[PDB]
Parts: sequence; structure tokens; C-alpha cells
Amino acid sequence: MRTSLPSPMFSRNDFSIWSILRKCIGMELSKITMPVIFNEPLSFLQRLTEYMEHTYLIHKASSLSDPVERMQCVAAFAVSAVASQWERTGKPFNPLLGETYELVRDDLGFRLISEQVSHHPPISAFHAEGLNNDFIFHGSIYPKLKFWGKSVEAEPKGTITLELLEHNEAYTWTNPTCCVHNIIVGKLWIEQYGNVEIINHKTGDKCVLNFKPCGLFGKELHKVEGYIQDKSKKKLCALYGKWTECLYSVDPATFDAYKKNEMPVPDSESVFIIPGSVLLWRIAPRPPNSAQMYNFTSFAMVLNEVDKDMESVIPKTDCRLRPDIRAMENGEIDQASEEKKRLEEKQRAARKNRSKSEEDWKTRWFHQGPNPYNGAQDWIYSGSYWDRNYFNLPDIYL
Amino acid sequence: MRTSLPSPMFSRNDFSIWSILRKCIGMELSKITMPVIFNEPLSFLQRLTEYMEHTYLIHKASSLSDPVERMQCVAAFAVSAVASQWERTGKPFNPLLGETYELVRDDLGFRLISEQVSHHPPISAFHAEGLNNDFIFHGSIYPKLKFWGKSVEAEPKGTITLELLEHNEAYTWTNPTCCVHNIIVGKLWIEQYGNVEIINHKTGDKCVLNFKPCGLFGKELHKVEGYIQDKSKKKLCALYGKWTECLYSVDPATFDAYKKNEMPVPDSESVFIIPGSVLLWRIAPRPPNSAQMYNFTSFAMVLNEVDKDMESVIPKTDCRLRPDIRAMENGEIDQASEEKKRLEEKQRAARKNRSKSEEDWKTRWFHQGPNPYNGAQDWIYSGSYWDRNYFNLPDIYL
Ligand SMILES: CC(C)CCC[C@@H](C)[C@H]1CC[C@H]2[C@@H]3CC=C4C[C@@H](O)CC[C@]4(C)[C@H]3CC[C@]12C
Ligand SMILES: CC(C)CCC[C@@H](C)[C@H]1CC[C@H]2[C@@H]3CC=C4C[C@@H](O)CC[C@]4(C)[C@H]3CC[C@]12C
Repeated sequence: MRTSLPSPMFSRNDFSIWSILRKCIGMELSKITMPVIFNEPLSFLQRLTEYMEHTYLIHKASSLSDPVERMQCVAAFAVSAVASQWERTGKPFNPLLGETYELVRDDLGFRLISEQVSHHPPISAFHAEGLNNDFIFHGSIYPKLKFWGKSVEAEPKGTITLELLEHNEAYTWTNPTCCVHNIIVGKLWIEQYGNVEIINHKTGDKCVLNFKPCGLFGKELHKVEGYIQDKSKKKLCALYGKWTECLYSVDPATFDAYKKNEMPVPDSESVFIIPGSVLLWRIAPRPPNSAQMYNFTSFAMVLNEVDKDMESVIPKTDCRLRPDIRAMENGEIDQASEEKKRLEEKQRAARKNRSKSEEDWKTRWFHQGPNPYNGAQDWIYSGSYWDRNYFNLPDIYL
Repeated sequence: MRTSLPSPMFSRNDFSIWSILRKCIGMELSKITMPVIFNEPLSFLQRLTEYMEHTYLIHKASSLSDPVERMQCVAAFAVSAVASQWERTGKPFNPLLGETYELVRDDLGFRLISEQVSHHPPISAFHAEGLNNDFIFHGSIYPKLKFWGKSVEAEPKGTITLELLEHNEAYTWTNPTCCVHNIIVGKLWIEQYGNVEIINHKTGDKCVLNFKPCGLFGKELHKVEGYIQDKSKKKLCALYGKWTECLYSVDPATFDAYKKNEMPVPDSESVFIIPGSVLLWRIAPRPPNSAQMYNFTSFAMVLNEVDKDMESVIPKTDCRLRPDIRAMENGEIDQASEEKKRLEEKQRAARKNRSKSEEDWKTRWFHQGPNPYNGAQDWIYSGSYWDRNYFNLPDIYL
């Protein structure tokens, strides 16, 4: 009768249920495919393209001669870029290595190209341009996940850069942390909080934006408060609002005068417009079909539209061609699950094939390089994507 | 430009991360395979066979003429049956529908047969017999999972029945709830708590066993306290101990006299033997290779041993023949993952094949019927398994 096992056990070190959930919920490679019922029919690259919904704020900024007024607009845009998150608790599809997404919005005067440049760590790079060459807006996002209590925090790591070309100025910042409450059981809902600093690298103007956490009682749900100061640290403007609604500007004096007087969703009031304030930005109302369509904005509903004409110009990596997202969008959930499993296995096989073949992954449209304004490691658009002439691109779809 | 999606979203109702985890951690069918690194190399059927480790308590009970002394032994056995759980935080493999497991321990004087009789809900039935026909011990277990805070509770649902055949008496009870703390992140550890009532259906004797929860401070970790009373509700014996260590008996008077005077594991003291107590049961010390071998008992190390002679008698459904458990036991984790995925897909295909074919699943060795002593719905051993002569058994392994 045996008195022992023929081999000792394997030491799993720190690996936990959280480890599995982290890879699954986040954008890391995961051996377990996230079930399609938790998805929304967008790639993560398309989800990030929603940064561009209020690009009119950038065109407005470019048209103004006063740098402090420009900073108001850039602060408005920074807040507007993250504003569409409320109730977007569907997970966008984990992009495949080498997946790309492009968007041309003639009516909004920009185009954008994005690529999934890595899974170690998962980084999504993007590069947007004003069609009349008034701006460049780029960055890259690695969503770093932590688990607290009943919640997951996604920290969007990477530098955000806005170049107003007519003024020879760049602005940089980082985005606030995004919080997903009730991640295991209960009603999913979303918070954003954190301290954002926008730096004008030509003038030394700085904008401080505090995305307030809830606070006990929840009085501060979604609140944004901050100010613009000049190179001398003199406060020039007070900015206040809610990232889910609006951003306003007011004289710092006037603001301080007025200022003296299962986790559930707290009741948040649309805050009062301090008299004399200037309106900088208000969110677009969500359309009437939004609640039946993953709580998408009207802007987000356009992201994955494809037509035959589009199919003749976009590269084979564009996620409009990703068949599992297409099937989910059309109401074919079992087809979506089926294709998703296929796509993820094909990508695992190709990675193993690259390992045994000794060859390295080549990102097609971005390269690593220092951010020219703050020195940070960055992913920089390499050019040429919009020339078309696509030669020997990754084969990632079925 | 499209203003809507071509199909409305799908309503997922109450489905959550917990829903996925419940199926995965528990014994339900799950589309997501639990990763082998969370397993221990045993089937759930083998894990339950550890109920039998201290069968000598049943032989002792059978040999005694006083029914109250018999009840002490049966209470000892009931506690002993669940005693091997401490630090067994590896998940036993989810049995396949129609999977079976047998154990003959000549040195311990019993044999046991078990079958996975259903996944809706997941029920594991078992039937053990004294080799000299002094007892029958049977039951069935559906592990019902709930998620509280940082913990999962597995409630082992089903009636437990012990028939002492020489005395024409049966005993029934239910097992305590098993708690897995730090289920998402941190160090996994195990508690059992709940109120167990053992009923002698010939005499009306009743044994009350309280498995105490922790309690704030954790003074009560693993403590068992209870008593035996007769049909007249007169208290006859006090029983006390820890399910991780021992069970003792003492005069109820003497006991009450003495009685006046990330979640971490609390410090628990081996409780003091009240003088005059009688020793009923003590746990076997875990062997020196235990901590390198999934914290198995010596008893558990025998469960999955197979030899060529065994392979000529056991049916093709015996989980000694299950290749993924075999591969994990041998240190072949990637082979184990590979075979596990295969086995689970083969079982999903066969279920779909049974659906389109209109035909129903037939359990081979148990049938449904009322428990003869309490009326509850039960799974009853049908006989004939030990005749061998296996004809047209399920084909469930690769
Ligand atoms: C599986 C289910 C339960 C979890 C769903 C998690 C979703 C809601 C999480 C996972 C990744 C998260 C994103 C990570 C990065 C960013 C960029 C940031 O600037 C805005 C928020 C945004 C876009 C997050 C929104 C919420 C997000 C999409
Ligand atoms: C995936 C990891 C993190 C979770 C591991 C869960 C394990 C430890 C759980 C899942 C099912 C549980 C079992 C369910 C039923 C019983 C019968 C009961 O009378 C004794 C405890 C016992 C045997 C439980 C022990 C712990 C158990 C095996």
C-alpha cells in the first residue's frame, strides 16, 4: 500500500482567484476567455477612441489667442474624454496582439489610429490628428488592475499628450483611476477619481484637476474641482463640475466665497452653477436606445460600423473585421463565444510559434521612444498608416 | 452614419462574476475549466471517501451492547468523518457525469462504492459496507455554495445514514457547513460549523453536535460541543473537542461544573481534557511528507493508487483511470490541464448529443427513493456493483 504520492506537489506562489480574475477582467493574456455575456460589442481600442467624442473643444482651444483660455478648453477636453464611462459596465473585448482600429470623423474634424502594441504589459497606443492639422493628440494606456474589498481599480497608465500646432505648445497629463464597484456580486457601477495635472510645456501654465472619490456619505460622487495657475503658481481660474455632466469656470475669489456656504449608488445632485460662471463643456445626452444598447453614446454606436467601401481601404487588422465582436453586435451570442475562443487560441498558437521560431513581435504603426515633453517611456506613432499600401500585416482573424 | 446597433443587447439577469466562480469552484457544470493549479490530485468522489478513514469507530459501536455507548461511538465517527479538511484547500477534481470510485480497505474492514449521479444539482452518492456485514453507511452530497464577504460556504446537502445491522438500528444526520475563507485573495483556510443532530431511529436517542463558528476573537475555532439525550430528552453525556483533534465524553454535571471557570488564522489551543473524561477519538497525525503532498492524510494518499491487478477488476468509470488526475499526481501539470480540457469537452459533447438524441441519462449504481428513516429524497445504492460483470458502462475517459 503506497505511503506517498509519486511526485511532490507544485508550488503555486501567490497565485489566487484574483490572479485569474485580474487577467480575465483586464487586458492581459488569459488562458480563460472572458464570457461574451460580460462584454460590450466594442474592442478596447474602440472604447479608448471615445476620448475623441468632444474634439470640438480642441478646435476651440486652437482658435483662441489667450493661453489661459486655451487651458480652460484643454481641461474641459481632458474631463470630456473620460466622461462616457458611467454605466458602461460591459467589458470591451480584449484586443489581439497587433489589432488596430481607425476612425475618421469628417464632421468632427479628426482621424485616429490605434494599435494593441503589447500584452506584456497590455498597452493600447493611439494617435489622433485634426483634419486641418490644428492638433495632435496621442497617448497609450496600460490598464493596471488592483482588487480592494468589493471593487476593482483600473489605473490607466501612460502619458496623454495634446499638441496645439498653431501655438507651438504641448500639454501632458495622466488620466484618473477608474473604479468598478461590486465586481464579484451585485450591481456593477463606475467611479473615477484621482489628481490630474495638465502641464503647458511652452508657458508653464498648469491645470490641477481633482476627480473626487465618493467620500463617506457619497456627497462627492463624480465631482471635479480644480484650478488653473500660471508659471508663478498664481491661481487664475477655478474649475468645477462633475465628469458625468459638465465643467464650468469661475473667478477663484467668487468660487471660494460660494464654497463656505453590496455598495449602492449614492444620490448625486447636479451641482449648482455659481453665478458668473462660464460654461466650458456639457455632456451629450445619451440617446433613447442607449439603455437597450449597452448604454452606448451615439458616438460609440458609430465606432464599429462597417460598409463595403470601408472594407476596401481599412487594413486587415482593423477590428471592424473582428468576427466575434461583429457576431455579438448582430445578436449572435453563441457565434460570438465560438469565434472568440477561436481567435484567442489562434493568437496563443502564433505566440508559441513565435517562441519556438525565435522571432520577435514587430508592432506595425508605433515605436517606443521618450515622450519629448516629460521624458517618460512612450509609444509614438511611426507615420505612414494613412498612406494605405499595407504590406505583410499580421493575420489575426479567422 | 448609423444611429443605433443592428440588434438590442441581451439581458443577462443576475449573472455575475460570482455566478462563474460558483460553477467553477463548486461541482456544477462549468464552461470554464478550473485551472489544475487550484486542484489536488483527487476526485471529489475520493475526497468524500475520506469519511471512512476512522471506520474502526463503527466496528467498535457494533460491538457494544449499551445503545448510549454506541451513540458515543457514532458521534465520534460523525466528527471523525469530516476531520481531514484542515488545510485541504486544493479543490478535488469535478467528477464527470457517471464517474465512479471504489475503495476496498481489508485492513479497515470496509468497502465503498460511489457515483456522480447528476450535475443538476451536482450530487455524489456513496455506499460503504463492513466486510463482515456489521454496518452500512451511505449518503449523498450536493455541495451548495454561497459567497459571503471574503469567504465561500459549501453546505453539504444530503442525508447521512449509518445502519448497525447487528442491532437493527439506523442513525441519520447531516454534515456541518464548510467555510473557505479568503476565497479571492490571501491565504485559503477552512472552517466547519453548524448544528448536527444524530437520531437513533430504533431508540429515539439523539445526539446534538454543535460545530462552533470562530466567534469574534476566534476563541471557538474548530470547537465541537454537544450531548447525548434519550427519548425522554434527558441529557446523558456531554461531548466536547475539536473536529481537528479529538472528541471526549464526560458526565454532563462534571462538564457544566468545569464550564463556569485578509482574514488571518486565529491561534487555537488544544483544549484541556476535563478530568474523568473518556477518550472517544483522536485524529491521526499527518505524515511528514503531507505538506509537500497537498496536505493529504496517509489515508488520502492511498485513494488514487492503481496497479495492473486493480485495472483488471475495476470498471472503466473508476476515477483511478481518469487521465488528468493521474497526470497531475505524476507531476505533469500541462498534460493534466490538457487532458482535463479534453475530458470536459467530451462530456459537454455527449450531453448535447443526448439532448438532440432525446435520450435521458441513466445512473448505473444508484436510484432515487425515499430515505426509509426520515422520508427525505435520497439516492440509494442499487446493488450488484461488486459482482463485477460490467456491461455497457459509460465511456467517459479519453
Ligand atoms: C467583467 C466585468 C465584470 C468587468 C468590466 C470591467 C470594465 C468595466 C473595465 C475594465 C477595463 C476598464 C477600462 C480601463 C481603462 C480605461 C481608460 C480610462 O481613462 C477610462 C476608463 C477605462 C475605459 C476603463 C473603463 C472600465 C473598464 C472597461
Ligand atoms: C478554487 C479554490 C480556491 C477553492 C477550493 C474549494 C474547496 C477547498 C472546497 C470546494 C468543495 C468543498 C467540499 C464540499 C463538500 C464537502 C463535504 C463536507 O462534509 C466536508 C467538506 C467538503 C469536502 C468540502 C471541502 C472544501 C471543498 C473541497
